[PDB]
Amino acid sequence: RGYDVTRNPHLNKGMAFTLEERLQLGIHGLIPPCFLSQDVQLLRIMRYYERQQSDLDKYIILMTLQDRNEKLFYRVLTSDVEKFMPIVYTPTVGLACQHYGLTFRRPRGLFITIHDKGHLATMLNSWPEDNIKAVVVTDGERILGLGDLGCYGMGIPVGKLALYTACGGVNPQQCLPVLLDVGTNNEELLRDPLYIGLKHQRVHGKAYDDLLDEFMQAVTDKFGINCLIQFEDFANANAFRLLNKYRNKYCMFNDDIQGTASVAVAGILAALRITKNKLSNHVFVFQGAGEAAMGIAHLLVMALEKEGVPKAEATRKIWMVDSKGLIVKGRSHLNHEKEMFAQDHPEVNSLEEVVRLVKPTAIIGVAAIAGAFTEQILRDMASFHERPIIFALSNPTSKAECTAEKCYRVTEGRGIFASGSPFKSVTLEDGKTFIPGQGNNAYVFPGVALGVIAGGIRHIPDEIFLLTAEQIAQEVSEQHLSQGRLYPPLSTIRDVSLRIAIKVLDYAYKHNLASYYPEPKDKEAFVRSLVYTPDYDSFTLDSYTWPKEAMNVQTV
Amino acid sequence: RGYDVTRNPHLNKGMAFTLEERLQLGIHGLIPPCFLSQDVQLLRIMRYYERQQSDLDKYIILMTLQDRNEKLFYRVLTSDVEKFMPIVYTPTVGLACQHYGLTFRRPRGLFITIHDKGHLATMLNSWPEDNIKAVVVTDGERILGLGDLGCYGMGIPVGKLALYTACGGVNPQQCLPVLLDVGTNNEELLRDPLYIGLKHQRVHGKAYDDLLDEFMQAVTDKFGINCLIQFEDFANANAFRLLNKYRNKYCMFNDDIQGTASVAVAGILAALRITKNKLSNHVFVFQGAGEAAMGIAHLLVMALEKEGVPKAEATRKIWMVDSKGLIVKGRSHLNHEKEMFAQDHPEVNSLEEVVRLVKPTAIIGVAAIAGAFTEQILRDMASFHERPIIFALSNPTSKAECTAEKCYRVTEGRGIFASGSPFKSVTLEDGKTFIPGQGNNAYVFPGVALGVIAGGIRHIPDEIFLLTAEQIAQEVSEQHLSQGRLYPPLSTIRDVSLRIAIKVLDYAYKHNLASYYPEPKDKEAFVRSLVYTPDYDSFTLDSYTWPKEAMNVQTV
Amino acid sequence: RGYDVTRNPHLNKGMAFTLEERLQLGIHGLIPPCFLSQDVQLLRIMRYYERQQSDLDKYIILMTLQDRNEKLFYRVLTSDVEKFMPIVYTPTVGLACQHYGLTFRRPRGLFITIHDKGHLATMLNSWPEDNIKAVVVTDGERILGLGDLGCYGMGIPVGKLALYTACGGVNPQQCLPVLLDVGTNNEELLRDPLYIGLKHQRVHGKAYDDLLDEFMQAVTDKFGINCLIQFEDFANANAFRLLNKYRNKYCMFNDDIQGTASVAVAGILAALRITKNKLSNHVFVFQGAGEAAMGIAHLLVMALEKEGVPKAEATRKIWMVDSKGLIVKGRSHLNHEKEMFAQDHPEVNSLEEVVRLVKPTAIIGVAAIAGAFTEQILRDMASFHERPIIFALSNPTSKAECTAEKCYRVTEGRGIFASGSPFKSVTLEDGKTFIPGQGNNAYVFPGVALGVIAGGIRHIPDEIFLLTAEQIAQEVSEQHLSQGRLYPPLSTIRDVSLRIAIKVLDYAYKHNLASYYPEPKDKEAFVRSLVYTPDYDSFTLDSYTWPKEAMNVQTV
Ligand SMILES: NC(=O)c1ccc[n+]([C@@H]2O[C@H](COP(=O)([O-])OP(=O)(O)OC[C@H]3O[C@@H](n4cnc5c(N)ncnc54)[C@H](OP(=O)(O)O)[C@@H]3O)[C@@H](O)[C@H]2O)c1
Ligand SMILES: NC(=O)c1ccc[n+]([C@@H]2O[C@H](COP(=O)([O-])OP(=O)(O)OC[C@H]3O[C@@H](n4cnc5c(N)ncnc54)[C@H](OP(=O)(O)O)[C@@H]3O)[C@@H](O)[C@H]2O)c1
Ligand SMILES: NC(=O)c1ccc[n+]([C@@H]2O[C@H](COP(=O)([O-])OP(=O)(O)OC[C@H]3O[C@@H](n4cnc5c(N)ncnc54)[C@H](OP(=O)(O)O)[C@@H]3O)[C@@H](O)[C@H]2O)c1
Repeated sequence: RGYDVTRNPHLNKGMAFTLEERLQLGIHGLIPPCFLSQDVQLLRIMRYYERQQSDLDKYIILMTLQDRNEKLFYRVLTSDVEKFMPIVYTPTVGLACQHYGLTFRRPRGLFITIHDKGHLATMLNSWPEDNIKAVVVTDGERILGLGDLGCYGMGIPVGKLALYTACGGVNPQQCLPVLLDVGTNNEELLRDPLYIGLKHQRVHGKAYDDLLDEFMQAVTDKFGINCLIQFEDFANANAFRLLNKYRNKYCMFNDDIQGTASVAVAGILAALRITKNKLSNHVFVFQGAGEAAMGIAHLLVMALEKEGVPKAEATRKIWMVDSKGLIVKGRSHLNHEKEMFAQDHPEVNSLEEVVRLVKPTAIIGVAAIAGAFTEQILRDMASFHERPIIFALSNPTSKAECTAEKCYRVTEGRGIFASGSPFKSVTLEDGKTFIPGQGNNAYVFPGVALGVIAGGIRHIPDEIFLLTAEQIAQEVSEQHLSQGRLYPPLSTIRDVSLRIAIKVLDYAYKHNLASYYPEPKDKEAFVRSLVYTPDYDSFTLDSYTWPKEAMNVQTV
Repeated sequence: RGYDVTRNPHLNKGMAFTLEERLQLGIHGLIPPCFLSQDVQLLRIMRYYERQQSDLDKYIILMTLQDRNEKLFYRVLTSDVEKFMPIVYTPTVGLACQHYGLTFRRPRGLFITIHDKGHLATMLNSWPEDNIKAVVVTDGERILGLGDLGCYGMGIPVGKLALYTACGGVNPQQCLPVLLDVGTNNEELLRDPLYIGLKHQRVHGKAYDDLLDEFMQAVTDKFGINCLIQFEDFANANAFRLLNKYRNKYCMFNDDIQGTASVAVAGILAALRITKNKLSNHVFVFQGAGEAAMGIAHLLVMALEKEGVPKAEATRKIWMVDSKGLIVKGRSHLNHEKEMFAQDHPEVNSLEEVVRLVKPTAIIGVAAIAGAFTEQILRDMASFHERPIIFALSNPTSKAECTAEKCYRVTEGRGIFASGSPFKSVTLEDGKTFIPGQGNNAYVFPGVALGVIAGGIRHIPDEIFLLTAEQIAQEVSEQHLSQGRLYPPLSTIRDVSLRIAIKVLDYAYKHNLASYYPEPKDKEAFVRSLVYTPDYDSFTLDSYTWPKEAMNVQTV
Repeated sequence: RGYDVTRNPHLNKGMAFTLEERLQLGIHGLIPPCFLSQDVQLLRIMRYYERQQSDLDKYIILMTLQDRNEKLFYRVLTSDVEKFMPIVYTPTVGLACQHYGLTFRRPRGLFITIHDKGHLATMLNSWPEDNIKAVVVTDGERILGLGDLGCYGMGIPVGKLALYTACGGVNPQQCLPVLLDVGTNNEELLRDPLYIGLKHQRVHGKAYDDLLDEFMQAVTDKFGINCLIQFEDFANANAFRLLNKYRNKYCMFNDDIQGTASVAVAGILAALRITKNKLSNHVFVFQGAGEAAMGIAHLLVMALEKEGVPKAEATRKIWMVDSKGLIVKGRSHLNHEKEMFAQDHPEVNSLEEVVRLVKPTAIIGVAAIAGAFTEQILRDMASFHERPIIFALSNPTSKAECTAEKCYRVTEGRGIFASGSPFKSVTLEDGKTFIPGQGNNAYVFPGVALGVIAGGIRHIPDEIFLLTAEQIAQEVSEQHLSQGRLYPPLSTIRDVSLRIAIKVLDYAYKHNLASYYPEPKDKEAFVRSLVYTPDYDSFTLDSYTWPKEAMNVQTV
């Protein structure tokens, strides 16, 4: 291999190459003469990492470490995943993508543009690894609420793929981050000279659709029909349209639509363990008719049907509010997606009145509208139903409809709170401590992706996401439930991911969805054999010896 | 690529590289300055080929051409497959393996020994290609009736794999010929200084079984559970034992046992189109209780059961003779394999008396006993039943129980003759011309392997071989049947193979055997897209161009 | 390295790779499981080699062996160089080039055409090895008296380069055979469909000259000014013109012009040890005014001047005959090259009269005119001077002006005979046995090239060829001289080459011609360290170990 094995981040072990490995690889002298363990390398990386002030500097450190030594990169991540998930992925990856071209030093991933239509097979051949299982493609049109970042959005798939491996166990060498650059509508990037992008307006219409059709066709031609393809950060229209288009053709799933739904429903089912009742006797108010809200409502209707509730009566438990009030009889703008959860009721001005009108047991806020949950709302909630459920899922801590402390005070410490952004612990009256859980999509897609890749699941129906939500809800301990924590601690997410994979494996084998033929009897060991570990592999050559009568050199 | 693309027989096009391809590959100057077509290269190879006298020289020419330019090699083969099948495979490959080490110049295939137990994964990693679909492993213990040739037997898988691609359409780059060298019992090779082998007696018992277990495990670990593994030229005991062992664990099949059966039953079903009756009203006498005879009898019993005949009454139509006479009540040596077709009858001395005793409609000779079919036998055959069936399947033309002319004379030109060795046309009384067909295993395994590889069929049950026999029997034209030709002409075998593949594909999709998930609606086009053609691929790089406003170099 | 180290003839050891080497190279399994010595491989090659009938088959065997295992190829050659020099080089290489495209299977060397002018640097980059010392370029215009063979002539440089390594010690990996294809005038090849060539008439004039200028410029740009460039088998006009053009610009030499001269003068100086006199008292008659004759005459004039003879009186000892008679006062066609050795004498009809007119002590026949040396001539020679010298140097044994037996009879066993073609021993009257030596160019260019490459000699003046002739003449033993053997036996040529190299090294260091700076004190050991040996190198990796306190893995 030689000098090339040190420029390969999947093979490069740095100073952890033993002397024997350096001699056998032809890289002796290229490494300093110290032989470290991954622990000492981790200590060096940590000492250099803590010496930064801004989170962008830490992100840059981690990304350079990923380009240098991937096993050490994932050792850093899995070292304390709860502290490195905010850096490698949201929210830090957002400000990273905002200033991508500024700090952009090494290109990561695969950039496929609209002007490449017809030649995507070759561009996929540009990628070094040819055994690819997962593909996180992104469009750049709607990133982390920052909006259209265009080709700057490459940090989002890359970052997300880290969570595939750090959180789940997906072998990072089988993961390919793609960015489909169809232009950008961000005028700030159309004039930015540092914009590493395409610098014209978005190509939309049939050209964009043909580009994505060919992308799916080419990805599955080169890597197989079992290649899991996750769509990430597409526009609402495009997100749902392409989800319904390639839902049943490829192993495609969209985590903004389905991972959000799965984690929200997991939180709701976990709160059911606190309320001590059935999902049937809950009525849900949504504070948005959005991409996340529709997904959460659809998976919630599915969870209600699974409990033995007809489709119409289950839908009649979901009330939504979209910038105008409750979605009602042909009100002013309801497209066919809001028509489904439309209630047959007089029109309501705002959320704060429809909470009183239809007293809900569980309110869910997905609008990125800060302060939408008033003191009035939470007070009347705790008055109507004992132990109400509040889900301020808005991603930016600023945009949260309600904070932990506000909800816990106004509900007199009697409301199950959960959020999308981390609110730390809350102490109140009479020493009631609450640890408001953080509904993180990382609870869903790592284990789901691990199970799909393990079993070669051909398609991801909504039932997989529902049983994933059920498994996540079962992951929470009784002790944690006593503290209002609706989700398992992220320090265990790896195990959680495993326990999801096995489960989504069983389902796929009982519904004839898996393609891995010799169906493993012990699916846990099967999935564990595929969980990528940051531990270093040995690069030494096995030198065995034949008996010294079959290996003798003939001198006749 | 450079100089390395001319030492790769799969990529090397010789002087057929265009000037543009040579400039783009970095090999300009390494090729003489003439630009040929594959036709002119074929003419050169043919002019050099016809200038040899012994068939071993032609075999050496073809094998060197395979090591040089594989697409030209298969162009030579598919140019006239009926004249190059005897050279690349039996019978010429037999005398080639007999004098292998003598003319041995370039090692072909993969040599895995008994002393490599535990390290077969690395030896499989030695093979350049990593996308392997077919694996023809051989043992060397029983080659072409020449007996134990040991490691000299590597010509048999290699040669056979050529028929996978020349006869069928299997991409030769996905084929791996293996030789399991466990030693040899041929004392002639234990002292031959030119023996490229292991030079001790055969390792047998549990060591050999563990070696083969690990071989199957390692082949399917590296290349997948869908890797078709054909066992070839094993000892009778080992052949049947390993066939029944890995029958349902891997995509294994043994062509000496199952391809022989399939082609013999195909001949019988084709002769049914001449006799104009059903298989039920036929009684079969076998002239051997052997590896081929048992297989033919089992597939024939299956074909009878398919026509609506119980298992016992179907078995009661098969009479066998093994060196002692008819297999009867506990006669002297009947192991459990001959017990199945044992008839409850008084013991018979020889075949020539049991033909008179049980007058058969169809006699099959598989004993390599020359002249076993006497004038007496064929005469009384043509007397008992009008239009009898004679199958002198013994492989060496010398060992044939009966010749074409003898059978056609004694049966007064009224007997369907078929043989395993080529007997050319026969003219007789009253201008009756007969073209005695040659039952060749190449009718079976190329199309079966093509369909298995196309559909990723997990296992090969006997029903695939039976429907293959049926398809082969349907391949024969009415005109050819008027001439006593029981098998389709080999000049069409490629198409025949295709028509088998599609068929063995349909079956595999209606019995949930195929693993290729997006089941093709048009299976013919699907299989045709995988049929390897000798035509040269273009090595030029596709150079497209973005619109001249997205590809402009920024000079700010 | 893997599978690629077995397709590289310089690295491929065949079955001589030990088990450890196969495991360390990643080629275990690709080789049969026998471990041979180069002796056993030599035995296999010899057993397969002796089973051919025509010399062309043996040439093809050796050339395939060269393409497979180069160290075994040169082991075969140096095994008995006297029996493989006729096969790899003249005369067999001539009939090989005549039927090149017929048996052409693997392209060898570098084909540079006239239509490549401007891009020869890239074509030189096509060659795998980048450390090239020797370059035998050929034109194809005059090959071995067969005439214009065009691009078929590639066997001549390749073959000749074998003699660089088998006879001398030149590392074959540093040798590059080139063919400059400027077309061909052979109408037989312009219509031959198997002609691997350019198929138009020769490009001549300034285009050809610019092509060769750029060839020299590009070869020395890529490989250095020290790259020895031997011109071989050019047309007489082109041969001499380009020799005088690039004589002092590059390390160029032409062996048809200068190697012929060196070996002929070596024979003459050796015969001086039999005549027991000085070169000054010899008068020489040449039977040709040709490319070889002019060179021999010029080097002979130089040898006479070295003995203390003025230029004019030395030239006045050379008499030549060219198809018209003695070259005399402005006779009919004398170009400026024949003007030099023109004698001021009445015109003579034929050679047989000018031998009587000017009675010579030494006659040299270079005209390819069979029988030019009559019984009359040799008789009057032995009558005029006691112990005369006859040099029937014509290359084809058919074209020899005189045979060994004829000369030895007519001279009553008193004439030093030497020829260019092998005449075996001669017994005569009174048991006088003579071993007529064969003046072979292989006595000259291997050792000269070895010394030039060793010392990096910048230019090859005629003095190097003269001292080479002197060393060759000193190589002959007194015992061999008693038998009329003028040249050392070829079984010692390797040592001879060494003894020439060292000598041509000393000269180059005492005339400031060598470029190897740290001038070796022991030049013999220096040249021996560069003599390529067919012995196999070890491919194992050296695995040393640091003290077990500097190599311990830090776990802090
Ligand atoms: N796991 C997680 O924690 C997670 C995951 C994903 C998203 N989220 C959060 O959830 C939110 C979902 O947004 P999205 O991008 O999926 O959907 P979106 O496309 O942003 O749609 C937002 C919806 O909210 C409605 N809305 C806007 N202003 C409102 C107001 N003042 N009162 C009531 N409703 C209002 C809008 O209705 P109109 O149709 O009238 O505009 C719109 O349909 C995001 O802001 C994100 O922060 C959390
Ligand atoms: N496609 C084809 O055309 C094709 C394919 C494969 C094979 N073949 C031919 O068919 C033959 C099958 O041989 P195999 O290797 O498969 O089986 P095998 O192991 O050679 O067994 C041969 C059987 O014939 C019996 N036998 C021996 N001598 C006999 C005699 N004088 N009279 C009657 N029976 C006798 C033996 O019975 P015991 O048990 O008493 O020894 C033995 O069981 C081969 O010789 C081959 O030439 C043709
Ligand atoms: N080491 C060796 O043993 C060695 C090496 C090289 C060559 N040779 C032999 O030496 C010969 C040299 O030929 P070359 O190619 O170097 O020169 P060339 O170009 O073949 O010239 C041959 C010369 O011989 C003259 N000639 C032709 N016919 C004649 C006749 N009937 N009587 C007298 N002279 C005649 C011609 O003179 P015009 O000018 O009047 O035509 C011509 O100049 C070759 O044939 C070759 O066989 C031997």
